[PDB]
Amino acid sequence: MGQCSVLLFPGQGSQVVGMGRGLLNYPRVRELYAAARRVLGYDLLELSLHGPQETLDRTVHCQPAIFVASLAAVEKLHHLQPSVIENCVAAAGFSVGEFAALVFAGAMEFAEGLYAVKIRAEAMQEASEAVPSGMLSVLGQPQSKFNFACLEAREHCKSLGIENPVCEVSNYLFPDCRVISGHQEALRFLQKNSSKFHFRRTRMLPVSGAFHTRLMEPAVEPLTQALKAVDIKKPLVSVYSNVHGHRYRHPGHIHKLLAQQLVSPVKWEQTMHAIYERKKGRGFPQTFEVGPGRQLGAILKSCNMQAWKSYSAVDVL
Repeated sequence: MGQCSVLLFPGQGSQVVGMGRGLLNYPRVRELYAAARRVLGYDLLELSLHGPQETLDRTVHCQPAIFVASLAAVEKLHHLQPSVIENCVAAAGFSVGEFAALVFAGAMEFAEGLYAVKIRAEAMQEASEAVPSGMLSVLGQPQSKFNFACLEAREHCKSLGIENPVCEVSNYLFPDCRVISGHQEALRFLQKNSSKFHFRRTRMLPVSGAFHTRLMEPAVEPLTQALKAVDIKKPLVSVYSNVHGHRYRHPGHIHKLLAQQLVSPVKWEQTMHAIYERKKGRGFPQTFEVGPGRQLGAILKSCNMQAWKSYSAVDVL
């Protein structure tokens, strides 16, 4: 009998050349990609299916590519397991994934959401060009001194002549695992001094800029203006925001939260903690990752092994 479901929507990082191929045969998918091509001015499907790889990975292209593939993945799931969509009690999206989750939930229309994503993506790209910045994934432990580490890294950057250096947590992924983002020199400093701050392991991410930090401030006004053209409605299923790991409430607040999301850390670990709380004696929901990759499943496993037992991904390849 019916189990409640949670849908998780991936973000930048999850795209891959070939994404979409395993969706095209499902009703309504080709129509989504046609509608995307209208909003975007270029053939998103073609870039998704065939590349070039480095082009698809550019923040300007991977953000809409992932948005459309995720919503297409919803169509596939609805076709194959309609009860999963009917029984959805919560949705959450990682960074750009928030837009697909809000569209899924009926808060925005597809073309509205896609326009906002296009502007978000263009603006983040332009912001990334202003100064060399990046994102470093860090595995720590209870004793990791994340804040002391960021402060030392900013202090280091000042010694190098960088004004108001940025080095701050930009994503909370899972216990003791964070992405730290900011000026490129701060991140280099962190990699070199990793064991000083009791970091277990670090990896530079293949992205153009320090997303989810104040270095994205130039993108806020363009995104804000884009969202002004959108009529955001109350989500019809609970949608948990990256900004605080709580559910969106008054829809009149959503546009402000999406603009704040751009420059604020992605509270994903917090969101996994919130979503997977169950009432007394109640069951575990089934989780579906609706979009490219299984990266959100890997993170879920690190946050909540028991919830992960009922995780599946919709294959987009």
